[PDB]
Amino acid sequence: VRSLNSIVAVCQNMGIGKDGNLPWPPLRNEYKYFQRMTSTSHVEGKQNAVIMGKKTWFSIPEKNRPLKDRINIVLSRELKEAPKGAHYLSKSLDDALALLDSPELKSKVDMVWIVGGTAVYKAAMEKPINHRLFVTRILHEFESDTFFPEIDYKDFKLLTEYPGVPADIQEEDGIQYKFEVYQKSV
Ligand SMILES: NC(=S)c1ccc[n+]([C@@H]2O[C@H](COP(=O)([O-])OP(=O)(O)OC[C@H]3O[C@@H](n4cnc5c(N)ncnc54)[C@H](OP(=O)(O)O)[C@@H]3O)[C@@H](O)[C@H]2O)c1
Ligand SMILES: C[C@H](O)[C@H](O)C1=Nc2c(nc(N)[nH]c2=O)NC1
Ligand SMILES: [Ca+2]
Repeated sequence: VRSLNSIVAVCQNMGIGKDGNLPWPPLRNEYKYFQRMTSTSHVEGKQNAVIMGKKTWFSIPEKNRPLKDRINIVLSRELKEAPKGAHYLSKSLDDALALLDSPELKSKVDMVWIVGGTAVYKAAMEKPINHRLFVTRILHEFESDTFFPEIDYKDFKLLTEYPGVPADIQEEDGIQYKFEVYQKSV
């Protein structure tokens, strides 16, 4: 595939989850951002693909599965078949990448988004391919049991601006956050 996109929300301690959920209570606007970025294809007749770990998949309320308007691919070394509602199951990122290139998919897919968790982000980060990381930095700390892997600031250059991404510090529910885009060129 040409390039990857990863999206995540992190707090000050780099936590991304706690007890099978997000460490903070609901933020409406941040959520809509994720929906908008992951769902928006720039080609008619094509849809985006989202890739995610098993834990992540099960974290989404069942009635909300699969994420509407995207091809959901779950990764698992243990499952035998895609969980009820997922489009495809893959045993590794590589496998997932190959499937995407498959003829049946290739023409059906616009963008590939990596939606975590940890191991998923890590794996994608290490692929020597063009990659854009969309980070929402929540400017507070919350107790977390799961964390975002360390990004190589030598590879991933923070962009100072990106089309459609608000620049300023945002606030909602008394919480401040900022959007940042990092880009790796291969
Ligand atoms: N802040 C944001 S935006 C965000 C985004 C995603 C998740 N979360 C949170 O983080 C937690 C879920 O994340 P996590 O890191 O614990 O779990 P996940 O990555 O979602 O799930 C882990 C499992 O997925 C499979 N897997 C993961 N990476 C794999 C790979 N490269 N190849 C094959 N299978 C792989 C394995 O399943 P098997 O054991 O079956 O092999 C592994 O046990 C929840 O609290 C969720 O809310 C937060
Ligand atoms: C995909 C699943 O809902 C998951 O927890 C994710 N949540 C978010 C995300 N990305 C952002 N920006 N915000 C979220 O709430 N990526 C993944
Ligand atoms: Ca396991």
